[PDB]
Amino acid sequence: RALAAITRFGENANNVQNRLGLQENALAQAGDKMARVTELAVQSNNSSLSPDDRKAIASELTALRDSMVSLANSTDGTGRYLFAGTSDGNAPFIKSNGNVLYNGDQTQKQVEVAPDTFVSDTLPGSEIFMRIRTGDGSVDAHANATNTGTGLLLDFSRDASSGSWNGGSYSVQFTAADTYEVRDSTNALVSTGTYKDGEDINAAGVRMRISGAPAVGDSFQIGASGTKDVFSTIDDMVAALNSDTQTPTQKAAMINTLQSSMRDIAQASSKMIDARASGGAQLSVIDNANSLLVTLKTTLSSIR
Repeated sequence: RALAAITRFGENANNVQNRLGLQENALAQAGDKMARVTELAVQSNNSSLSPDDRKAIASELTALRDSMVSLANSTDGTGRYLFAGTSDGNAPFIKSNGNVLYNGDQTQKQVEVAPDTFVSDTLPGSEIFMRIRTGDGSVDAHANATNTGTGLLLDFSRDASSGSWNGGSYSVQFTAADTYEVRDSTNALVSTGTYKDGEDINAAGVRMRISGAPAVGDSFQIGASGTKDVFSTIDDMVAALNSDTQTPTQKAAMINTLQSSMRDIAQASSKMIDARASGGAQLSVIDNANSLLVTLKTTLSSIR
């Protein structure tokens, strides 16, 4: 009846080991797909491309989003889902009204591979594909959707220039061609200043940089980064590339949208890379287990 326990520990160890190896490969391939998304997006800014060419790129991006879903729905060949957390009974990523939703859970199983010896199972898919910070990872900013001018959001960050950031959201709004106001989340007046094309705008511990010609009333929001799933980000690029771009206004809006999506993809690339690297020591410990060494624990290590 000790055979029963050894078998159970053995099978547990083999299962987690297989899953962890499949996770590592899946994160590598997600890396590659993200790198391909990044290249397609850079190319889509190219001013020589036609609307039709932009559409073909959008079509490739759609295919990449679809293959990222299949990857997110990888199985471990006992037929259990890799990225569902502990609810590894049904497909964790589902298409629903154009969004990809996560049906798995938030728990990374602690697999007991020997008495009081635990190995961390695969990450919940929420931690890989869904909970990806936006912007630069702590602040996010966008050109407002209703903007009528040609103001391009070039970059942004926390910045010690204007002092210290309180985590709050702000709005940079043009009141003349060469004048703007910054307002806080209650619409109170924080600062005003003179607009210079490509010069930093510093208020309340954050900075953004704008080029082109914002129209009167055009605004730019900035605030703490939230999270956005990888599928939505690819999706937004696809919808941006399908946009009409006949006027300077429409071109700026698409560029602003592409460029924001690209910042988010960079965050998505980093997550995959950072996630993969966070798992390597657990795989190395298992692989090198014999090099690193009579109880249940030692009898198990002597077989594997």
